[PDB]
Amino acid sequence: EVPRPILPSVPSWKEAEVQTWLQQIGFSKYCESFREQQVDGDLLLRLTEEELQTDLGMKSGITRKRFFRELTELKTFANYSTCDRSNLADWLGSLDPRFRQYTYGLVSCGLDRSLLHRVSEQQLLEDCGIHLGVHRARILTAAREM
Amino acid sequence: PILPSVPSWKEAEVQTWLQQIGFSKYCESFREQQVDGDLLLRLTEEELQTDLGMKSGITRKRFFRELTELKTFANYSTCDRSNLADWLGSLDPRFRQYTYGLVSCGLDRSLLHRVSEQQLLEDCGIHLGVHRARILTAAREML
Amino acid sequence: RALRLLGEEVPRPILPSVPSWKEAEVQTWLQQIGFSKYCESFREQQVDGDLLLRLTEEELQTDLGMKSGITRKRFFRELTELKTFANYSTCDRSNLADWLGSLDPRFRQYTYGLVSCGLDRSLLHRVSEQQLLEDCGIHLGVHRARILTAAREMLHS
Amino acid sequence: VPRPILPSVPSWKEAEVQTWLQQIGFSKYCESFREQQVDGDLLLRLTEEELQTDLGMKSGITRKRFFRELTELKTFANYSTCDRSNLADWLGSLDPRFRQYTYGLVSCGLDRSLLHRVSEQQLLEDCGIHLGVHRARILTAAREMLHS
Amino acid sequence: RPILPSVPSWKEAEVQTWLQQIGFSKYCESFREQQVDGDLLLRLTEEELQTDLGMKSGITRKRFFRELTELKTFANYSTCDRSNLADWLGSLDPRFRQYTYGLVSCGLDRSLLHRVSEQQLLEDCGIHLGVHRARILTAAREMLHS
Amino acid sequence: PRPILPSVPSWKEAEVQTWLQQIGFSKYCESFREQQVDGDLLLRLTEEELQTDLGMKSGITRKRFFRELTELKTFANYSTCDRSNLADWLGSLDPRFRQYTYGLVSCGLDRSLLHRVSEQQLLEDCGIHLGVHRARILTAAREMLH
Amino acid sequence: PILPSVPSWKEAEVQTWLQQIGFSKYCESFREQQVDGDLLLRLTEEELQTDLGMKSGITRKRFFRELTELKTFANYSTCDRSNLADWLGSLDPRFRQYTYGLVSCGLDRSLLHRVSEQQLLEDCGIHLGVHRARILTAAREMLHS
Amino acid sequence: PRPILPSVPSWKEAEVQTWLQQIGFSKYCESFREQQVDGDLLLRLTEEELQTDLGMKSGITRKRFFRELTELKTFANYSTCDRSNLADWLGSLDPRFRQYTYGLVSCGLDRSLLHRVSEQQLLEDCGIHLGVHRARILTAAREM
Repeated sequence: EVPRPILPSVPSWKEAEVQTWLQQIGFSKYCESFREQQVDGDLLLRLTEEELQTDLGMKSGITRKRFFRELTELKTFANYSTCDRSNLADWLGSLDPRFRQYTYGLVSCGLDRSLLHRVSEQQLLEDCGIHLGVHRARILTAAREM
Repeated sequence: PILPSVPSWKEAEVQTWLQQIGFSKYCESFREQQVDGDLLLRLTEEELQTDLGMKSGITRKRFFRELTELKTFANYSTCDRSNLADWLGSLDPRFRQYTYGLVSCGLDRSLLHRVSEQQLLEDCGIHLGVHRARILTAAREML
Repeated sequence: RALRLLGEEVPRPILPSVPSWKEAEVQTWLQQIGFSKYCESFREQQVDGDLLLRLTEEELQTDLGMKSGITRKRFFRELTELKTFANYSTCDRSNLADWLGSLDPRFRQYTYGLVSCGLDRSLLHRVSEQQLLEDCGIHLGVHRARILTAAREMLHS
Repeated sequence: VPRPILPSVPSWKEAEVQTWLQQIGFSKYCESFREQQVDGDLLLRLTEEELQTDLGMKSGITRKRFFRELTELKTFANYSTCDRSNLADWLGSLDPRFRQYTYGLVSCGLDRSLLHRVSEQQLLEDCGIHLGVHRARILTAAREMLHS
Repeated sequence: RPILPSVPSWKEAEVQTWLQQIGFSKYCESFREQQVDGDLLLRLTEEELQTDLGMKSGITRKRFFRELTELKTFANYSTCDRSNLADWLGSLDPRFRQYTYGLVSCGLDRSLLHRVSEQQLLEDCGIHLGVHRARILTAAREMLHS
Repeated sequence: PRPILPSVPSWKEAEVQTWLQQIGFSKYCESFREQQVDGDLLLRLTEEELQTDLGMKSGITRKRFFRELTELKTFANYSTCDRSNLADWLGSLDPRFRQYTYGLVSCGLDRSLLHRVSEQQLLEDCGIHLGVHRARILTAAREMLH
Repeated sequence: PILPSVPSWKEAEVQTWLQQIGFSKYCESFREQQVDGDLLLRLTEEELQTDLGMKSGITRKRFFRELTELKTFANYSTCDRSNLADWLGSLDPRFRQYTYGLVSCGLDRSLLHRVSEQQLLEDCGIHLGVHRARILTAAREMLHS
Repeated sequence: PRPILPSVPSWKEAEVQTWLQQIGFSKYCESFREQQVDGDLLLRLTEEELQTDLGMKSGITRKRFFRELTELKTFANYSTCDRSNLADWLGSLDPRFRQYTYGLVSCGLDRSLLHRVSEQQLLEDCGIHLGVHRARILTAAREM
């Protein structure tokens, strides 16, 4: 029942592939808003609570939670090869498969394996969008060794 | 009997449970908002009031009283590989209710030692300071 | 022998098992204390013993429609009396009631607050000021300080 | 035993509160006090907030006149029913005007033996002693009290 | 040009007369309605003057306080001032006599004055000028007791 | 007879009115008249009073006003209210500081007391808003002959 | 290709650029507000939303995506005497975008060593902490004369 | 062309009006006239005054305006109000710093007093908003 394709190249997705994914996850109701707002792969991966509520018209916190549940799954299994030269995806995944979801957040700030050692807690929260403290702490700890 | 597998519940099972606990009045809201097992387990005061239309603080308290019961006697085996449920339960039967909170952040027995008070509150949704402190204490001494 | 509990003023029954009270017993108590005007609200909101013991200023004002701060103060004055003389045996295995009562009879009113957070005699030594305020609902600083002091001087070995 | 000199305000009922309001020229407020069921206990514990919002006394000046009368009543009231350790005389010995704080202290369950441990925050928040000068004097004298 | 007026004992009628003398007859009605007597007049605040007595202008309030300060400077405080703080304050600076009622209303006297803090003189006694507070405090610490 | 430095502390409403005309603020004559602004009040005028009580809504207009008032304050005769001649003391430091005379004497400061003054007092009690000015006045005050 | 001299752009060149990036809808606002190269380079979230009428946060993100590209491949020679562009670019090509922010405060290579984190954020408009930290680090390991 | 050493501190309303025309802000002439903006007020103009009192609602328009004002401040003659020639001192540090002259002299600063100035004073009293500028001015002031 998992949305197809599996292991998708979400960074390179255009509006059309975003549209298809919305259908697969049962969010067809939001296709129009996503289309109007021209959400592509890059924007989907970087979507915030605020943008989802205000710009895409998803008023319910519960609906947003359902949406982020699906987005997290997509992010966890996505192919980041185009944008992830140092393979941060595998580094994160080795710590915990669930951490792979943070790949785009890290590479979008221009982080890579070599720079990761220097990263701060604030940076992981504000710049990389890692909201769960537990996750931040684990990633921080493992980054300080390498 | 056998404990219900709430993490795997679909909308229909949530609907059934609302009827059983005398909250039929809220079936429509829960249906509209597409509340399944996962969302039911993770429900907040805020979502209950704003998104599900449960305006009364007293009614919400009654609801959480029922939800805590359900959480206490749920089967978490699908999502709880390290059996945090039994660990929590051994400390105090009432702590079993926090199983889904902990496993949803990817915690297990081995990782538990490193958790902070802030994390148990903000990430795991353990609101009572007393409960946090006891869980924290026991986690550091299993280490 | 200052036992006004045998007096006519004091609501009947004495030494009631408030934790197990249902809507009907709550209704009876409201009548006795001269709060019949609020019977309908309490009925509609389905206030039982457990909810009565846990009632907050906010719930009383917003959910039960008691707009006056003075009326709420009168209400809490009555609820404090009830809480002081209630039977907590079903929910108080370690007898925190007597521990609190030995400190000061008026501290018995905090029993349900403490047992509701899963405190017992053994755990009491570790309790913090924040916990007594936020978790147990002990609003008077004087009371918190005395309870805290006595808790730290407990023999846990 | 008909008429006492110092009134037992803690034991006053609605009717005695009503009579007192008349005597002090606040008849206009009798209905509000009746509706709100103000007895001796509630009268002694009345706050600025309750007076303005619940009793409808909108003017700060009117409230000041009211508290001027209440402070007198509190200063000369008989607290014997509720003041086992006689904190009234302790306060009075410091300054007669401080007797007005008796009910505030005994309502928190303070007594002579517990006074040494009381904090400035407690005197302000729990006992309702708003004047710093008064708090400081009470605190100072309380440091030379014997505890258990 | 009243000689030692006993303002603490003044009734409504004397306050009314005073308002007339200082050219504030416009405010007689409000003062009457609010039942301002000597005690309330001496303890009047900016807030009460604006909100309860309807003196909307800050400039008018300033004029009023200018007159009140004069009255306070020349008043007889003997009913309420057993230790004669009035003369003590006046000897320091004639302009300090105006603070008598503020101090004696809190139960202060010559013997207690030394224990007061700058915050207390502001919050409890209504001495708004820091310069005045500091001078009163300093002199209080150096005074002769019994 | 015409004095060189005007005795602004002793000015009455009529002199204030004249001054408003001279500086091109005739538009405000009515407000000043209604509010009964005399010399004392003119010297003590605040931004707030000027905006709310005198109806000068524009911050630019208020700036023009204060530009004129500062000049007046700088060259005024303070002899009635300045027994210790703080005006000349301030003037000796910098002629522009003479504008603070009424601020200092209104708190009851004089040459002998000046040594004890604090930064907070110069700001809150004396109305010296410019840090640069406060610092210079404070410094010079500490190094005075007591 | 040729790198455009965006610092010297006039309204007309800004209008052309808006067309090329698919933001023709906003041409009128940018015209009305008289946005030239200097103002384009210094545009803030606030100005974009309030003054230029770009209500959607998503749309603003799309816009800044394009502006960042422009800034990355702009010619700054008129205003960048010490060639901070190449210094930034050597660290990471993506840092070239911060050139105008730095030169607008009157920073150059020689002054860069002394710069503070607060300055990079408030004065230079470098919003990403990661970027700030890297730029700060590299600035401290320069020539200190 | 571009005016040589204009004596902006001594400008009257009429000169301010002319300058608004030259920089293409004729639209605002009326507001500036009504508000009686002269040289002294122009040099001391704030964001707040520009928005609320002069009716310049757009942040972008205000930015354009300050861009022009900065230019004017950079090339102005301050001699009437600048006895110690702080203008040339600031200019020698960096031509762009000349713009701060009126801010400094308006607080009564001069060359001799400059050494004692604090960061807070440069920001709050003198209106130097850029930290980079403050730091450089502070540094150079301590070393002369």
